[PDB]
Amino acid sequence: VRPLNCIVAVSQNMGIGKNGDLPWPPLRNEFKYFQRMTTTSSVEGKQNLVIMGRKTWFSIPEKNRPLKDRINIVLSRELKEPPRGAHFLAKSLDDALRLIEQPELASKVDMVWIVGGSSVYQEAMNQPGHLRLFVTRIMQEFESDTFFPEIDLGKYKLLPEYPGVLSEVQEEKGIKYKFEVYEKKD
Ligand SMILES: NC(=O)C1=CN([C@@H]2O[C@H](COP(=O)(O)OP(=O)(O)OC[C@H]3O[C@@H](n4cnc5c(N)ncnc54)[C@H](OP(=O)(O)O)[C@@H]3O)[C@@H](O)[C@H]2O)C=CC1
Ligand SMILES: COc1cc(Cc2cnc(N)nc2N)cc(C#CCCCC(=O)O)c1OC
Repeated sequence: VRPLNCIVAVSQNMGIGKNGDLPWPPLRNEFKYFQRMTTTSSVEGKQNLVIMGRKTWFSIPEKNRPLKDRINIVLSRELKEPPRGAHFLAKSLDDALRLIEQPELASKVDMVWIVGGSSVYQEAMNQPGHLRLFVTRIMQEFESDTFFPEIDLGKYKLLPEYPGVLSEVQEEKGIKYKFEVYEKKD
């Protein structure tokens, strides 16, 4: 509940999102991994929590909203009420982070996942604490309108291995990709 786990999928050119959706065609096997990692809590009775920007939320198909079996928090400085389906609405990441650490929530929340928005990824990476970056390396370039922040190898260490994560290269619809995990302890 204290460590922040960012999860993303980026192309070679750090591509992320395009015109409101993903820059590449639907990679259903990649969604499976995103789903398993953000959804699997390490304790029964507790649900993992996902935090995302207002655009990421509405970019997700309505039929897949909210992200089931996960507590959904949306960040927005303009909405006044949580969008239909969302569990909580926060006006800043700080407010979200403080909320999650409340006793009333620490009882039913396990892992915390950051799943959407370039700015959200940025601010999450720009703060003290224990940080982990779960990055899916899409080994191919795609025209993008949004990107992922650079990863400082002097600050983040590439973990040689992580429990539950396979390191072999994968492929779907002719597109190869692999899962990586970086860590910043502070
Ligand atoms: N390749 C991948 O893994 C992923 C790609 N994407 C994609 O990224 C693109 C969208 O990118 P991006 O524009 O960055 O999306 P975001 O979802 O981060 O949209 C930003 C909006 O969200 C809110 N927000 C973000 N940070 C904060 C904060 N600190 N406090 C308050 N509100 C905040 C604001 O809401 P408002 O304007 O309402 O105030 C702001 O305009 C799309 O194509 C999308 O699909 C998304 C997730 C994963
Ligand atoms: C709007 O673009 C998207 C971004 C995301 C976020 C996303 C994808 N991949 C990684 N590695 N990280 C993310 N945060 C997810 C989806 C979707 C879906 C389906 C199944 C979900 C479940 O968990 O139940 C998505 O839609 C396409």
